[PDB]
Amino acid sequence: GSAMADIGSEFEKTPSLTRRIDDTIFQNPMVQEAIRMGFSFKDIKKIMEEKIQISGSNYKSLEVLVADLVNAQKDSMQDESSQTSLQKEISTEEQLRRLQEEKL
Repeated sequence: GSAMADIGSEFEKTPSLTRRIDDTIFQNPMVQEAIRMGFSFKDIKKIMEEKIQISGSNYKSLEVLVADLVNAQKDSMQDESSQTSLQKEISTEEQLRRLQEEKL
């Protein structure tokens, strides 16, 4: 029995962060309504891709979606040891170095 909320106090940092969006955001408009209530984009794409992968299809209604969201972020477990840190996007942020005249 704990006395203080050690499982989540600020929730500022995340278990993953990637520069690519998910194609499930565009195909299923219930996603944008979930973020509009105050949820994170990463959480909605994650619960969608996992639900479709395991069950075979998207959520029925926002009622089921938001219930499973609060449940998953409160109390869930996952295993992501062997992750592929790879992408097809260009590093256009590196190209700004051509403008910076002040460099060693």
